Amino acid sequence: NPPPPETSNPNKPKRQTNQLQYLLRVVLKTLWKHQFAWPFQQPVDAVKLNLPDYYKIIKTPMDMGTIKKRLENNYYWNAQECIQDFNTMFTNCYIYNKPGDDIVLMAEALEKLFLQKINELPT
Ligand SMILES: Cc1ccc(-n2c(C)nnc2-c2ccc3c(c2)N(C2CC2)[C@H](C)C(=O)N3C)cc1
Repeated sequence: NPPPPETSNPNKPKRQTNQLQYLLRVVLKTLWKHQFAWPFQQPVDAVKLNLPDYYKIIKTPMDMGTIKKRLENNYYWNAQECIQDFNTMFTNCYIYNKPGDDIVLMAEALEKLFLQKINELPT
């Protein structure tokens, strides 16, 4: 297991926009409670999974636990950076696995909900 993505960076400019507040309070916390959220609530544990291949394939890992900590630390400058982290998490899953795999069906259900929730954001 490599070190998880950084969730604090002080040479980084921080913002709390209305959109970022919404991404934490509404978007992430709704996804967090989805029945299929749990594989995505923390980094892939390759050691537990006995998947020495995973981090040899996925070079920019991302998960909702990391995103949640970033949002709580005001890590992001704008909502687009946070949405990009969500999109990296989903894309990683689609890259490493194959269409129709169980974990892909879970990611697809979360992404459907994610896209529903971010279709309209605060002003
Ligand atoms: C369907 C399913 C769902 C979760 C697990 N699992 C258990 C247990 N403990 N940790 C997990 C778990 C958590 C996240 C992922 C995966 C398994 N898969 C595996 C499965 C390919 C790959 C590595 C992937 O891209 N992601 C996002 C194992 C199977």
